[PDB]
Parts: sequence; structure tokens; C-alpha cells
Amino acid sequence: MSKTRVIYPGTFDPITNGHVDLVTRASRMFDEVVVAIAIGHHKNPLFSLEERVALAQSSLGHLSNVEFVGFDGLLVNFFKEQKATAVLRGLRAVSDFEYEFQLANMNRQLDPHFEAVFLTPSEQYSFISSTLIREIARLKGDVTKFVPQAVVEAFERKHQQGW
Ligand SMILES: O=C1O[C@H]([C@@H](O)CO)C(O)=C1O
Ligand SMILES: O=C1O[C@H]([C@@H](O)CO)C(O)=C1O
Repeated sequence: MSKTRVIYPGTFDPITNGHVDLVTRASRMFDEVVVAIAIGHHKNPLFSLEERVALAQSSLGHLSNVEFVGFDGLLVNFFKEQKATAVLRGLRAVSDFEYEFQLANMNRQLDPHFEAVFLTPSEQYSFISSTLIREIARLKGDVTKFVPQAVVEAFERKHQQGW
């Protein structure tokens, strides 16, 4: 009867209906969920940390047991700092599965308390990824069906400006 705390790390660049499904599913099984948004210094997220957090808070803030935090560094250092029970990840495809298996084993070797649990997407989100959504929006496609409305607007406002 100890409290459970799971971290869902990601770039969330941007958040999609698939991530929303995962976090909702997880919020029913664990006491606390942390949506952990990897800053990506030596990477190049299209959306800033502030935009990514706001887009996440706008789709998931209605769930009382969900928190939103930016992080960088080693996922296992964040894991220790957060006092987490586990990391959560979604597995969409075979390449996801192989990479995630390797990472779980590497993290367990860096921290023996480390744990990773996985969810499988509902089939209505199995074909949605952040990368593909970026590609369609860039080419002026409609992403309304795959992402929350606030993300649709954020793509319009990214066009409107230039950064
Ligand atoms: O959170 C993430 O979003 C995508 C993927 O989860 C979407 O399928 C990605 O590269 C992450 O780290
Ligand atoms: O925040 C929102 O949730 C749905 C979206 O998840 C379905 O694409 C929608 O359109 C919003 O206004």
C-alpha cells in the first residue's frame, strides 16, 4: 500500500491523440503520472518546451493525478530524483519494441531499482506518430483527426510566424 508514481517521457513534439490515450489509460492504473518532456538541447524540437508543456496541459490537465515537467540529462537520474515506481512507454511497432527492450536492460544496469512497463495503442491511434504529424502539417495537410484542437491551432500559429 505504497503510492505509485510513473513517468511517461517523450519529446511530445507535438502531443497527439495517441499520447492522450496512453496517459489516460495510465492515470487509471497508477496513483501519479508525470508527463516528462525531454527538452532536447542537442536535438531540434519544432515546438519549444513551453509550447509542448502548454499543449500537453491543455489536453490532459483535466486529469487530477497528472503532472507536467521538462527534463534533460540521463532518464535514470530523473527516475531517481522523481522517486518513480516505473517508466511507461507505448509500443507502436517492432522497431519500438527492439529499441525499448535494449533501453530497459541498459537502464536496469545503471540503476537496479529501474523499471519499464509498456502499453500497446488502440488501433485507432496505432498509425499516429509526432514525426508524421509534423510532416503532414508542414505540407499544409489537415491533422485535426490525429491531434487535439489546441495542436491544430499551434500549427496555424507556427505557420503565421516563423519560429
Ligand atoms: O514522445 C514521443 O513522441 C514520439 C513518439 O512517442 C510518437 O510516436 C517520440 O519521438 C517521442 O519521444
Ligand atoms: O482537445 C481536443 O480533443 C479532441 C481531439 O483529441 C480529437 O482530434 C479535440 O478535437 C479537441 O478539441
